[PDB]
Amino acid sequence: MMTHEENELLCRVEGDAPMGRLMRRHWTPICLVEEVGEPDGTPVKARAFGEDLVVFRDSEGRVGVMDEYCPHRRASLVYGRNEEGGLRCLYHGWKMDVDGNVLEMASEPSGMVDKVKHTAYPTQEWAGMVWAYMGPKETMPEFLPPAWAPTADTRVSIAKVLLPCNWAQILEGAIDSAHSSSLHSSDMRPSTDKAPRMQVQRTGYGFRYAALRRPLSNAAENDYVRSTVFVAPATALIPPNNLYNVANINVPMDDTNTAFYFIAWGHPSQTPETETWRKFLRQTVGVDLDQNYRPLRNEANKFWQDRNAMKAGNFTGITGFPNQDVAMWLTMGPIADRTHDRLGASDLAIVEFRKQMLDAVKAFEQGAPAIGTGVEAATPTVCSFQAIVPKTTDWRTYDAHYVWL
Amino acid sequence: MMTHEENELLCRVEGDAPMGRLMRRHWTPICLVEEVGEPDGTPVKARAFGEDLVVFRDSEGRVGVMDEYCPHRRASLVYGRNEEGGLRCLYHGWKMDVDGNVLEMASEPGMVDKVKHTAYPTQEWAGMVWAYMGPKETMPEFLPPAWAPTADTRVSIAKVLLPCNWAQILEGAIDSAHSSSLHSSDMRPSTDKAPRMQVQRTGYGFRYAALRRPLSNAAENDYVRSTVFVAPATALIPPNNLYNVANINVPMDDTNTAFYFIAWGHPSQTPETETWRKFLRQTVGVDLDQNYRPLRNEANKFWQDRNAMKAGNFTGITGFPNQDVAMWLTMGPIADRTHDRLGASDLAIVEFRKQMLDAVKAFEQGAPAIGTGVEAATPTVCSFQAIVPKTTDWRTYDAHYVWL
Amino acid sequence: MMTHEENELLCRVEGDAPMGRLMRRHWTPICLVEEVGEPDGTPVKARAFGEDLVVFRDSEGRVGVMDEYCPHRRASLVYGRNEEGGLRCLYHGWKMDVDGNVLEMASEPAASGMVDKVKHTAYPTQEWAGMVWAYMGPKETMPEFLPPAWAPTADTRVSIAKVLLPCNWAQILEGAIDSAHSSSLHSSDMVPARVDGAKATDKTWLRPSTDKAPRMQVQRTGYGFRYAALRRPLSNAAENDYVRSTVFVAPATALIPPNNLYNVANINVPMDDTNTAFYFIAWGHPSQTPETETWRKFLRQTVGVDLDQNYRPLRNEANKFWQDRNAMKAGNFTGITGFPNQDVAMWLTMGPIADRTHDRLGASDLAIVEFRKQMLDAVKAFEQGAPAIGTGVEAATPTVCSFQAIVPKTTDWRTYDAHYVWLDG
Amino acid sequence: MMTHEENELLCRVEGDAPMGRLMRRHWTPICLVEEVGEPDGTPVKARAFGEDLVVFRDSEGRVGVMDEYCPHRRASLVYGRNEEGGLRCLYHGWKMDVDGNVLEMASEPAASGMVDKVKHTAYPTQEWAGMVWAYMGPKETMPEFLPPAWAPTADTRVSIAKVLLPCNWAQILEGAIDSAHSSSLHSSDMRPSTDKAPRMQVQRTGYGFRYAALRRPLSNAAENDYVRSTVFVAPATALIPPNNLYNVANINVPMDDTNTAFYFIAWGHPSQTPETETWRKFLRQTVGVDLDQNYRPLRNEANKFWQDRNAMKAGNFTGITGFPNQDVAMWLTMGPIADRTHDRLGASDLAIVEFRKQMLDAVKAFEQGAPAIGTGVEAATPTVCSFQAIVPKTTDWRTYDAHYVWL
Ligand SMILES: O=C(O)c1ccc(C(=O)O)cc1
Ligand code: FES
Ligand code: FES
Ligand code: FES
Ligand code: FES
Ligand SMILES: [Fe+2]
Ligand SMILES: [Fe+2]
Ligand SMILES: [Fe+2]
Ligand SMILES: [Fe+2]
Repeated sequence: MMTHEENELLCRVEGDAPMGRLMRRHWTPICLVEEVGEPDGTPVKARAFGEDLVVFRDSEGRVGVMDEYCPHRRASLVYGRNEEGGLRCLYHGWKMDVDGNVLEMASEPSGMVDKVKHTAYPTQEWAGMVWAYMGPKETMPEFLPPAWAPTADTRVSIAKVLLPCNWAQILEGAIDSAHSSSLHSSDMRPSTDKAPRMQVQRTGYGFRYAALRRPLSNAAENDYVRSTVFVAPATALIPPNNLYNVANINVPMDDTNTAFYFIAWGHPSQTPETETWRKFLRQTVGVDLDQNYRPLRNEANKFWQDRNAMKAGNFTGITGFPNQDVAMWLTMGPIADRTHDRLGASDLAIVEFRKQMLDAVKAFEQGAPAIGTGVEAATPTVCSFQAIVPKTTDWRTYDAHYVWL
Repeated sequence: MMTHEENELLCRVEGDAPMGRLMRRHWTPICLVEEVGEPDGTPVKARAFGEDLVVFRDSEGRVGVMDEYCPHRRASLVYGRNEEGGLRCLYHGWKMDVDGNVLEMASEPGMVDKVKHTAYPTQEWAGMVWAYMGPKETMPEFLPPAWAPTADTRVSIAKVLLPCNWAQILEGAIDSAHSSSLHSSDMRPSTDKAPRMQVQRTGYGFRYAALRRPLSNAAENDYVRSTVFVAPATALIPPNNLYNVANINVPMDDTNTAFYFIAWGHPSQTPETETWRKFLRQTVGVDLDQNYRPLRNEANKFWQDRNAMKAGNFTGITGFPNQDVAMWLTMGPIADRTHDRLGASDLAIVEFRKQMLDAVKAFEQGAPAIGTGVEAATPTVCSFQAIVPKTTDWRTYDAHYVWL
Repeated sequence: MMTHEENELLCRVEGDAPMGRLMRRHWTPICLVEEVGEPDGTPVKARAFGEDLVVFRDSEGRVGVMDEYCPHRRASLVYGRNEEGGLRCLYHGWKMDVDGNVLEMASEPAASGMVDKVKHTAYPTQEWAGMVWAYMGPKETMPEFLPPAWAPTADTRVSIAKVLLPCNWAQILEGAIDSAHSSSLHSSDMVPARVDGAKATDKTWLRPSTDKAPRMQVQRTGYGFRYAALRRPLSNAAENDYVRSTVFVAPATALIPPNNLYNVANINVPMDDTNTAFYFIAWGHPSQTPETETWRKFLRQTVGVDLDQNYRPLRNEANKFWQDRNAMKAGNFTGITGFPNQDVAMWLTMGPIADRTHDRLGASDLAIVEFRKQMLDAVKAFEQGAPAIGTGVEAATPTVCSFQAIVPKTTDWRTYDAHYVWLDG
Repeated sequence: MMTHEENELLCRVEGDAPMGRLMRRHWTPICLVEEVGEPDGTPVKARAFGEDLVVFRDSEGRVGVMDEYCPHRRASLVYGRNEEGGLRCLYHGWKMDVDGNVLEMASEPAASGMVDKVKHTAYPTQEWAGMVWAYMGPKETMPEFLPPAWAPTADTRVSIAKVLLPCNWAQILEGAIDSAHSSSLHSSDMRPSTDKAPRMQVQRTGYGFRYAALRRPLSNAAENDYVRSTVFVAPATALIPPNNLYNVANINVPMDDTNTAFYFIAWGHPSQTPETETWRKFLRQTVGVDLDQNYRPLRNEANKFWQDRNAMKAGNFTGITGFPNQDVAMWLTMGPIADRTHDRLGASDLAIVEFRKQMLDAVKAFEQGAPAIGTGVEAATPTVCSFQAIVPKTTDWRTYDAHYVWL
């Protein structure tokens, strides 16, 4: 059981909310590189921890991420002119650089120019995404390759969808092996075991766990191990396939919205391209998603669930495996009332995720280094994996690296 | 630097909100005359200071302005039948006249005489239906507004129902700095984009100048553009060589506003309604919907053309008012002035800020609300623009409104 | 100078039109292998040479291509039930197989020989290079299915963009044998640089020249012709020529100059006199060639954004192919997006069948004039017993191929010994 | 086998076509009563045999049917003012009455004798079982209007579904007189049998032909057959084997060479026969869901008649909903005039062959001065009906004494 209290604590990220402050202790993806386009390109809107952000790429190709509302009278910078090494607001011609310095003010003589600085965040570009450090400046750590993007020879293919529900349930969905055998029946293996035994192993960055199913052959002394990795506060590394690995990173746009990024990543000639990935997942922009990466599926059209399809044997009658997830997640409401839950042994990873985060948030709201920073970070040596193993090797012992070649 | 409380005091108008009661002391435009139509024409729904209203023209051709909801069981009168000197509710057949007197009650037999429905005194003028919405015994006699001398003048109005609070919209009216950037590609013999700002308080608001350096002779000359603020939310805008310009805003509620943009002057030099609308791109059925709501909106980024912008045009948006609309709206439903960062160009905005708070505070504690009485403006108050010698004061400049 | 006759002859394929009969001597791409889907999958409608076709994959996973209309009372088969080794009509239960045998008639007392006497027009089908092919010539004129010049064998990635263009085939192909246009029409797409090839990243194809007026040369051959466009390069055009060799494989295949990583082809299949299946292909090594979806997004021939369910283009004359007039003021040359979409806007506005009578060609057009002579010759010879052009021992194969290079002026482009871009080659 | 010539003759009805002249000898449904509305009600466009038509009910409530273009300068009368006992053209105010008399010309000093001088093409009309009928053949060949075989008298409920179909009339009737199809196409809708292969018989009459479909009954198959009897009343009526509670009827009127108005009727005792709206919902031929304002269907070739491919994989045979639409799909996809020349028929089409032969003869006969099939002494009467029962093979089905389902 959790309390309406702890639900609030684990879930809210807007404003003062602890989990928010804690989260901003990490680098965050603000948006996709493909959105910001060429030098001097169209400014893009984005949103993290309930703060509206412009992202533009100035003429020097530097990417800037700032408070959307211009420092003068609070008009939007998204309508601005990106040229000549700066974003210039439409109303009264103030022009900020990616750093947030105001280079000019077409309407003003004195020296207000030097002495006004606009909320701008240090940015970093990696693995097809635009990252920003959204917590206190002199706490920003240097940028390390995240677990699912070792270095820049790796192919990283991103699906992005802006989902209208709180982040926590979207992740709870990722560390739940039981469900692929149920939701993803008709989509997703050497085993037909529907009830996996679950084992956890706490770590410095989050945790590891295993789904132990009875394999199709020699269920006698063999186990089929599928092992997911939760990297706090909002990453999951999903059990890989024959050829590439799969990761989920979720960025809370606010209390009830979350940017959801589902990644394929491996050796470039074993890994799908971006546009292939999305077609598979049915998150293709303009067929599946609007121009903002908002799903055309929703409660109204019952996520295009096809009832005939279902009677024909197709399990969910919803096409694209994440869309199937979406259907479930979003019907749990804005913020899922964990208060009303009725968990079983299958939700072991889930109960770890709540315990761990509730832990690392109160701790943090009290002066502990926030879970997963400093000496402790996960790196590209931690990774999910799936194999068949003897019942007599520990799965934690298994010496797996991320799939490649 | 303003407090949150002041912004709330300056800005709110629904219910008892002081700025509300203050405004209701002036005559207020409720809607356009075009909307009301012929005698016995279709009822119009309109909204002022967070109160819903019917407007209908009866058989005699009297226009009324009443509470939208029937005095029986609060059904919408907008659905009623406007005929034979009354508006009759569909439901039970009660029939009010423009004055709010209940003439009949189809479904009942001395009640018909002793029930009044809220109606306000009304006046047509300059193509608008005006009402008085303050206490009945405070109603002035209707004087011409400073932008409609008498109705041999041509008054061509664009209306747009903007979904944001009233004040930020006027704030944009009194801001001569903005057109030097925003209306970069629409707007004058100068390119001084940073003009010295001068102000002069009055009994009815303020006059103010914007002192640009002219294309030639900015040794002993200033190009001066002067703008007049009539409280509570009216602004006389520097005219051009042919006709003058005015903006009056009526708060619909705390987060919405009727925005009337007016060209005015002599009928042979002032453009016609539809020409105006087409110019400012505020045409019903292309730029706006049947209720004068803009089809442009944040969802569609006001139809900004990003290529147009790479091709020289500053804003990418078409129709100088919509480029205004973009800014006003993006600041949010009520602009949080708390978080502002004003400069020398915003001197005019500050004056309004400061004057109106004085006025509302003064009024709240029982002063006559600013603009009433002896203190009124009338047609001789006006904006102007000319090249003025540096050795003359502009407050001195003796200018009347463009005509012939 | 061409004549109303010669045009009609060159262009029409419906009916007993010879250019039709000639064409049917080749294997024809009927539709995309992706359209037919799974065994017992929904049946696809298609159209070649003025004939309606059902294509389906049976329960054994065989692909049949047949006449669309049911042998019985001519109802559409595309509505029928594909199951248990056949396609069955909804009306009277007749069930054909991939071959054209009516294996059942549910209405008809099977106590008579009605079922074995009825044969329904089908064609021998083949699957290859991501496409379903059929032989729509006379039955025992059918050659063993040879690897096409742009799909060597099956270790090769082949990414296809399909677009059903609503004009005649011949203008579309004329488009592919025309190096001059790319320097005018595809100004803002094939942007000149200090390179040697034309990489991209959905960035741009490059090209080491800015010469818009290339010297043209031709070489007739058994299967059609090759030609070269000779551009002065940016650097040392003294004794160097940037060669770009396009190959025409008759009747309607264009081998287009490769870039750095992969090769480019075009194959057009006339649906009828005034419409044309246009397939535009990237092909080469699996790890250097774009995946299907990636290709389409670059070309803006994505189904459900650029094209509709049936691979028909959403851009048309009405919407002026989405011509962004602003973009044109701001620099982008055509103001239309996805470079084959630029081609289309032209080909289309020349009308259902270009009236080649009123043309006014230059030395830019030398390659097109070459296609016009050849095809009119080969069709005339064919109408008089001559083995249809590019069949038998005379066919192209995977050793014919386009190429680009800077070559010294004192080598003959015909002499250059090139192979299709692979990984090293 | 049939010939391009004959097909033409069977099918075309516009202009001078012989099948046109023959058809114009019978009373014709022009459109539903439900359309012409109250007196002074909005004028209705309609189209029979390639002639455009205005229908309107005047102040007295008489229903006129006229040529659509105003007699003056040929503007549409469908835009006209229907009041004060006349339809008045909007242009120059010429006003006609149902009978095609011009009562005034609002811009002419009509005080003399070129206001009566002008009649306007207008046909005699009758209201009956939900339908405005007109006789559009030559004046003096009009037979006094006898009750058709599916509406015995106006104490019957007659529930109609109308559908404007974009193909020639003939393939739409062929569809009605073809029992072979109900046990294949309508397999998941449509009986004490599972037999799909039934021995047909045909008997010609003066009005058309009767025939019997014979299925072996699910039980006692040795000396009993389940008889389904359909009656073709020419030119394009079909009486279709009834059910337990009501009878069925198809009449098709050619709008022209490549379109038909398809009227499909439920009829019987008022308390055993569906209401209009029920029928339409059952057949999915409801105006405003399935059909547009003009009874034109929203399912078409472009949207594959809403064929649900999954539903089919699920085992519902056609994956099209409402059994008439299963039919439409087939008929249309054959194309505007089925080229009967590429037909390859079998035993199951025995009836359709009868239809072909009869009509081809009856029109060559008509063209050479014989009476038009099933007119005068020859006509069908409400004594003619479709029937189905289980009968011994030792009664002649032709002889069976069945009457129309009622109670
Ligand atoms: O038909 C086409 O789309 C096409 C033809 C030629 C070339 C070229 O030679 O670069 C490119 C594209
Ligand atoms: S508000 Fe952005 S410059 Fe004035
Ligand atoms: S509420 Fe309007 S009369 Fe009853
Ligand atoms: S037409 Fe296909 S079986 Fe009757
Ligand atoms: S055409 Fe009808 S009256 Fe002139
Ligand atoms: Fe999932
Ligand atoms: Fe403005
Ligand atoms: Fe091209
Ligand atoms: Fe049927």
